[PDB]
Amino acid sequence: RENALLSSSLWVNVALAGIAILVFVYMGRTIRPGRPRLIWGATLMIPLVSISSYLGLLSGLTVGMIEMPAGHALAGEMVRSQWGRYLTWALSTPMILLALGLLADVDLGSLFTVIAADIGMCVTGLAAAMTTSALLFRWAFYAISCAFFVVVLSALVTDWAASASSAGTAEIFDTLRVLTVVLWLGYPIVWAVGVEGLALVQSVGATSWAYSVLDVFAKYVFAFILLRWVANNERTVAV
Amino acid sequence: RENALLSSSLWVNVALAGIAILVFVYMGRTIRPGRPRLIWGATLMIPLVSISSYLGLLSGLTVGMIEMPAGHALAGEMVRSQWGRYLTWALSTPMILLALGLLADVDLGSLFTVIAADIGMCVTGLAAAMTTSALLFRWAFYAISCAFFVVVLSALVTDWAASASSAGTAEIFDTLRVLTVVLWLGYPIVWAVGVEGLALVQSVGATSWAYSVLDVFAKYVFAFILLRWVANNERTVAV
Amino acid sequence: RENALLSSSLWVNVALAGIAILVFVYMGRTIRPGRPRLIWGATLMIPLVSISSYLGLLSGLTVGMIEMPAGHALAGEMVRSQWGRYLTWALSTPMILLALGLLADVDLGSLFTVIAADIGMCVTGLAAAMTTSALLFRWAFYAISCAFFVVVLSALVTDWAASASSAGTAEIFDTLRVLTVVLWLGYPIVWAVGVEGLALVQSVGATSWAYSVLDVFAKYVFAFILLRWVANNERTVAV
Ligand SMILES: *C/C=C(C)/C=C/C=C(C)/C=C/C1=C(C)CCCC1(C)C
Ligand SMILES: *C/C=C(C)/C=C/C=C(C)/C=C/C1=C(C)CCCC1(C)C
Ligand SMILES: *C/C=C(C)/C=C/C=C(C)/C=C/C1=C(C)CCCC1(C)C
Ligand SMILES: CCCCCCCCCCCCCCCC(=O)O
Ligand SMILES: CCCCCCCCCCCCCCCC(=O)O
Ligand SMILES: CCCCCCCCCCCCCCCC(=O)O
Ligand SMILES: [Cl-]
Ligand SMILES: [Cl-]
Ligand SMILES: [Cl-]
Ligand SMILES: [K+]
Ligand SMILES: [K+]
Ligand SMILES: [K+]
Repeated sequence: RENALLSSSLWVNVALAGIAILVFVYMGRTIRPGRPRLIWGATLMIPLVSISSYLGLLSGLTVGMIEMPAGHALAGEMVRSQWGRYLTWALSTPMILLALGLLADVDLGSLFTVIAADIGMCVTGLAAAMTTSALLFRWAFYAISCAFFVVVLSALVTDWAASASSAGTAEIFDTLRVLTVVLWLGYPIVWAVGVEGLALVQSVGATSWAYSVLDVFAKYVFAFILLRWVANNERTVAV
Repeated sequence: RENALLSSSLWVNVALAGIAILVFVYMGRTIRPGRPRLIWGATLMIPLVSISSYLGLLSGLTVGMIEMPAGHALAGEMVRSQWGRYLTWALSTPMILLALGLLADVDLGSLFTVIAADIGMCVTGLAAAMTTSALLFRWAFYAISCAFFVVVLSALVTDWAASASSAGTAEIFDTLRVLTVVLWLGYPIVWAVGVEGLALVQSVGATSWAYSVLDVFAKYVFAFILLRWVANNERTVAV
Repeated sequence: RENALLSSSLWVNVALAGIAILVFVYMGRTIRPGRPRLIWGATLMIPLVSISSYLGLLSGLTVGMIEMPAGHALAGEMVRSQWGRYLTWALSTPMILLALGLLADVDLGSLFTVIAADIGMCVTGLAAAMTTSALLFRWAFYAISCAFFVVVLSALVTDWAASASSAGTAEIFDTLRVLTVVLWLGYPIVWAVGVEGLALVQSVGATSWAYSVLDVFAKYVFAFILLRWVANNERTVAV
């Protein structure tokens, strides 16, 4: 029993994302034209994409019930699948990467390559959750998704940092890269521990809360820190 | 009664888009290599994406019947939903923005950010039309879509214009930006007045004609004006 | 009878793609930071996207049975449709184009325009295979797809080559462009000769083998040649 546990994890972020959007409009309204202003735009779009994700889940548009396959801890049982989360990450995670790439001033060759890997990660993660014929294919898609994640992590952890040191944004970039790497690693852990994976935690409402908490930090806190710094150091960024 | 009213609004643009494509091949065949030639390519792709959209609708591939929720003027009634229009805009509107960004010579940081917002606009607009559980979620998605539209409009209306003045294309860019802003504003008005929204107009054939007319100007006339100017001023653009 | 013929064409490439990935990690581990390293990343992602495609097909996630329309050689018969192939090309073909564009050092204006056309090609090809109301619309989508393909071919065949000569990569680019043009032309031929098109070949297992063979060369051999050359000429590429 937990329709309320599940629904509260969703409404709470519709409220938080909405508040973040207002706060960010306030914070960036006077930012100078150019690169600084572009990052402000990305910072606004991260919570807007997040609200779309939560509305898809609350409305029922992007949620369905799926039956787990033989071998799964819940084999032959119906599980609620919030596939709308996995689908929407294909738009919000590239926006986070866009914000970070604009900040580090990376060449779009690198930005395009990282967003491509990131989309591969999200598409294969969705496939992992939607696959029901055999347990093997669910984990095979999860593994491929991890492989795409490594490509993204390698870029944060290395190439992109090179670009930041040269744009005069190494310090803020180091803070945001570490926060991103740490929080992003939490999504596949939640997936593997919850109903979709090993089912060590069998509550979909609990797992939904785990993702909602990760979102608050990976998206809203992330974006506030980034936007506050850019507003306070706009000459460096336009430069 | 209006299978004919609806079907004619679709075939008419398959014919017009097809004619535009032939005219554009004729107009741009001799354009010099580089930036001018890239814009010619985008100008060809706008009507090609448009024809795909109309074929999805005419074939039935991207059309379904949906039932309106409690509170809607047509609550508990089946309505034809041309969701293929909303879906295909996710590919054609970025092409229009690409053509305008190549023209204004914007940095791809800005172009990527604007196309990202534009895709958010189109995806949330589709969600608005496909949502059926509650009337509230339909309008919530419509509002978020409007928010993404504002980000795109802000770019036309400001940042991009800066880039154009510096590329030597301010005049043609001012003409095309104004035409785009005006015509693009007509799509959410049609959506809100027609069956999907307030249903002040309850004919799906009429609303389909409203969109078809907007397409002729937003896509075909838009592209002809752009292509004619680039063919006539290719030195400025390659420069 | 041929569940085995069909399934072997899929498992064989899961194995080959997996081997390619290991070989490429080995080959590119020491490549210098920058452009060379980005191409290595794309070279890794081509086979990773390919494995996702084959897992979607083997699991049943991206396969369905469709009934052919009046006038088709198999009118009123159920045909297995591997639509997951067509869908996944929307991610793998842009990666191939990305690798080639990084190699030729093209401006992202051109790269974005070519990937846009390429996605149009893949989306309309999928529509061609998924359309079932009338035979006419299947071929109309196939023709539009061909039109988008011409835009991509024009870029390989011309604009991109200009960029390569200027990056010091003309020779390797000429080899890879020719291999790409030739192998890519084989996909629409297979589509038109097999069950989806004219049905001159009515075995879905045979047609699946035709695509699998094209994939080995268009993706794995392609990527090995590209990666071997970049590892051996990294100074030219970083330069
Ligand atoms: C705003 C949301 C964010 C930052 C979401 C990030 C999500 C991921 C990094 C998901 C990663 C996953 C894997 C690496 C394995 C497959 C399971 C996933 C999709 C949860
Ligand atoms: C070629 C077609 C074009 C130019 C289509 C443009 C469509 C829009 C600007 C749609 C905008 C909408 C909103 C801003 C609110 C939600 C309803 C939409 C999707 C119609
Ligand atoms: C890795 C896979 C590759 C390189 C796939 C390439 C696929 C194409 C070039 C498909 C082309 C097609 C057309 C041009 C007409 C419609 C049928 C298609 C989609 C097979
Ligand atoms: C920043 C550029 C990213 C480009 C990403 C291209 C693919 C986007 C796909 C997004 C699917 C999102 C659908 C969301 C539906 C919902 O949120 O309710
Ligand atoms: C210019 C680059 C844009 C990138 C856009 C990425 C997401 C494209 C999604 C397009 C969906 C279109 C499906 C069309 C089907 C039809 O037209 O019948
Ligand atoms: C290199 C950038 C490309 C951008 C492409 C944007 C649109 C990608 C859509 C990919 C759909 C792939 C779904 C795959 C599912 C599967 O493989 O099982
Ligand atoms: Cl999201
Ligand atoms: Cl369109
Ligand atoms: Cl693929
Ligand atoms: K649902
Ligand atoms: K339909
Ligand atoms: K299936």
